[PDB]
Amino acid sequence: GSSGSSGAINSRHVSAYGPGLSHGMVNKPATFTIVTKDAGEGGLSLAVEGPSKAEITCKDNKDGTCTVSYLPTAPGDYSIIVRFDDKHIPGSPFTAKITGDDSMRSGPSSG
Repeated sequence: GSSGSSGAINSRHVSAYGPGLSHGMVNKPATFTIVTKDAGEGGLSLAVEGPSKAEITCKDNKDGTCTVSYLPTAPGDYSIIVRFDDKHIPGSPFTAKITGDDSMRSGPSSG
């Protein structure tokens, strides 16, 4: 290279950005984008720890990113744990705010 000297110690980093990360609502798949264009296929992990277990999907953009969507069951602050090669990323777990409220209801009229 020409007077490069651009081999810093920590360069490969991953950050999440999206609506599902900032906040969300019950019974709604929180969709967000994960910056993995630099990280590159490695040992990325995905987990959510909140007031309820919410499944997490994984998509292959085969371009330079990773799409994920989690469907919560209860309102509250969800913790999206995202580790990369046994190393927590700078921003995770991402505390996502989820709103929502349930209530009981009747059915029949005259039995």
